[PDB]
Amino acid sequence: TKTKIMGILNVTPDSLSDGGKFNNVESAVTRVKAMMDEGADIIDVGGVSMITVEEELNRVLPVVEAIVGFDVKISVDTFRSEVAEACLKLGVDIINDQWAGLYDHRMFQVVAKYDAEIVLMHNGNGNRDEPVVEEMLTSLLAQAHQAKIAGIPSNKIWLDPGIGFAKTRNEEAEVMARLDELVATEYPVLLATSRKRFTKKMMGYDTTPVERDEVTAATTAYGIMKGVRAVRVHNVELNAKLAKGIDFLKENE
Repeated sequence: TKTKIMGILNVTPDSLSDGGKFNNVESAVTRVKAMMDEGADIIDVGGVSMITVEEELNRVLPVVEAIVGFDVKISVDTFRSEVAEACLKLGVDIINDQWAGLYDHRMFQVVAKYDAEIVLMHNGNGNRDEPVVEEMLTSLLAQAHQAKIAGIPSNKIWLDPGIGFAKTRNEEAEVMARLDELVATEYPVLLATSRKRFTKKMMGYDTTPVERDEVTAATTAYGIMKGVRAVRVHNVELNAKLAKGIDFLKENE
């Protein structure tokens, strides 16, 4: 099958966001249409990183209602089931839980209640009593089973290694060197390395976030060869074209 291209749609300016016309619904719809033309299969709406549930809904719901009708899957970054359920009622397809359901266990029964997909990202404060790869697998496998208990199929339970979260630069290199072990879980893996600090370490020289798109595409091609089923990137066009060629060559084997 095809490697899914998840485009990043930030409603607020961050350090990896490039050109800034943010928090405009008409501009977001124009950007979503541009991402679809560049080859994006999924639109990932940025979310909270201690506001209330009503405040978090006020952040995402204007953009969600305007883009949910398009021919592209909508993914919302939220880890609280009250926010996810209101988004799922509007027709969003994916809930990107950056806590893998550890913050709100009701997330699993809510996502299954709407026959949707969920992304489980490895996160934490950086502390662990075991090596990072074994601790990441142990955490994600347990949370992936919780969604499985709730009734979500395995092909709809996405696993994100969480590059840039709860890991040192050396620990991220250990995870990126052993992506086959996470793909071996038979859950679809979502690689998220776009313009993060790990891609800056791939450069021998200091760089800006935009200057890291080519090495981000390198992680995409490297990830697809390792068996990942989707990538979360800023540059949709560069990765989608590169993913299309790698998908052709990998299935050719």
